[PDB]
Amino acid sequence: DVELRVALPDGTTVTVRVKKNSTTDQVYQAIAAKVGMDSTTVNYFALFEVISHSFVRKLAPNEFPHKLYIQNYTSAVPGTCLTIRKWLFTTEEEILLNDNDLAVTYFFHQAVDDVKKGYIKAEEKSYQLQKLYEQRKMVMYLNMLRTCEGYNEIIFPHCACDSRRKGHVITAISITHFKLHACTEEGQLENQVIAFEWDEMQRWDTDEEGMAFCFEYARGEKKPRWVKIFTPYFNYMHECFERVFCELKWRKEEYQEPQDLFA
Repeated sequence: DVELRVALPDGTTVTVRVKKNSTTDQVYQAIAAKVGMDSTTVNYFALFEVISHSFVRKLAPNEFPHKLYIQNYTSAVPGTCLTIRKWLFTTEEEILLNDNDLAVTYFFHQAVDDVKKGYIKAEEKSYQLQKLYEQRKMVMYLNMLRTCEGYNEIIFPHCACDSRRKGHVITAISITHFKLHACTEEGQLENQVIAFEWDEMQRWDTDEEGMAFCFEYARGEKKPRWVKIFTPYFNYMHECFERVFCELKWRKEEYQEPQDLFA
């Protein structure tokens, strides 16, 4: 048995004892039980690894959280490199949890932090959000922030792309689109953005050897094209695609027979 520490959205840390070779899902479930999640909330959060002050990476199911915890332990210092964050692209489903105290509290504290890191641009509504924040009117704060650009959008660090000769791309993933932002090889934005609709996606895959996430898209009646994004986080990006399409299909599900044409 070994100790593991994991940061929570409210800034507190939880300690759990796990088997050394526990996988992501086993560790996540142990944390969820300890913090009091139930069947109504456990599926909206996940384990992430803090990569930088501006990026966290979702652990894939075959990873071992203790291996990562101890690898970064000295670098992590007082804090840990493991953290629980929301895993949800469909903001509409988030609103339906506004009567769930644990969900609201976690969503709230993460949102406050995501505004401070510039992920969510709240400048237009800053005055009312500050008033709601100071009154700890969490639901009202979240309902307003949910209208702001960047809410529930995952931004990846800049990286090379086989479909741009010179320069990098910054990948931005939300339930509404998959976006690529042009930037320089040193991360400097170049004021150009391409948006892909999710229903334009045909196939996607990883290339472990080539360190790439790959997707095939087709706009209108044109032939499909593959794009390679040379991100170190290709497994995470792949899991974002899987999650988005999972959430889109769940939404559809929530809202002579066709199964035999012949009588």
